[PDB]
Amino acid sequence: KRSRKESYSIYVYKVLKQVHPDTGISSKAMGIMNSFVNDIFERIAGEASRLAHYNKRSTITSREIQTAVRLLLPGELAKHAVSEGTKAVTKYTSAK
DNA sequence: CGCTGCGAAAAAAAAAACGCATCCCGGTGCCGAGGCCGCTCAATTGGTCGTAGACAGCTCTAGCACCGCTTAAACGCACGTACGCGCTG
Repeated sequence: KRSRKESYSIYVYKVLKQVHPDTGISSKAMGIMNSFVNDIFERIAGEASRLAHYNKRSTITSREIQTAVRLLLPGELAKHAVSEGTKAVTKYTSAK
């Protein structure tokens, strides 16, 4: 048929339907959301990595992703992202 | 005479007429979203190994107080000049 290009578009849909259940999203914009995710992936991973290296750690922990997010994101956005991030970690650990 | 009243006359200014552009209404029609079909490869399980990082301390650096001598800046005020600021043609 054709090779398989991955995305984030299905995970954007799910989050869109959670947030505005009566709303669609044009291809062109779904692109722009994809780009966005990808951009803010590379940025948090990047700074995460730099943090690890700078401190001689070979392991990127949640602790790095957290500090990455505190450096990249502005005050309010950071707080929440730190909160939604910590929440997710706790609820994953406790599930096993 | 002065006052005044009026009658312009002069703008103001208003109003209103015109005509133009921006909105919105309601029925077309087209295409891409959104939703199914299979299906395939990437995530999960579970479980083995070995080493990154947590800790418990051991060292000696280097960063924080205190302390007067000695200046070179700071504060500051007064006087005056060059510049910033605004109006017009």
